[PDB]
Amino acid sequence: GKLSEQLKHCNGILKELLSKKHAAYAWPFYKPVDASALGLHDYHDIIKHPMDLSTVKRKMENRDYRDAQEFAADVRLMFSNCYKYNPPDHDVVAMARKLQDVFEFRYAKMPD
Ligand SMILES: CNC(=O)CN(C[C@@H](C)c1ccccc1)C(=O)c1cc(C)c(=O)n(C)c1
Repeated sequence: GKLSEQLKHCNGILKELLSKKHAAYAWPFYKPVDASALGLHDYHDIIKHPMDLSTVKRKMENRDYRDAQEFAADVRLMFSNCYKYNPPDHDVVAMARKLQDVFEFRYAKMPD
């Protein structure tokens, strides 16, 4: 019940974050940052634990997450990495803030 039900809620949130509804600001978070491709040669010196929605999806599909807290920690790690690496006035930070608003408001509706 509880753990399964809470992970169903997490899976629902994940599907929404990946949905066309949010694509305009979610797209930078779909796949791992390709630091080399973008010439971001300091990315892996600054970000020690990269995270993205494809990694969260793989972990959910593999039943890696044992509870909602573990799932939420990865989603927030993804946003934190964005806030750590990028100047706060960058468009990717505006997109991060918007997708995190979607995440936090629906995560708060967790079944007890
Ligand atoms: C499929 N391609 C992409 O997703 C390209 N981007 C986003 C783009 C707006 C961007 C490029 C270069 C520097 C900053 C932002 C990224 O790979 C990306 C995504 C995040 C969260 C991030 O924090 N960075 C630094 C980079």
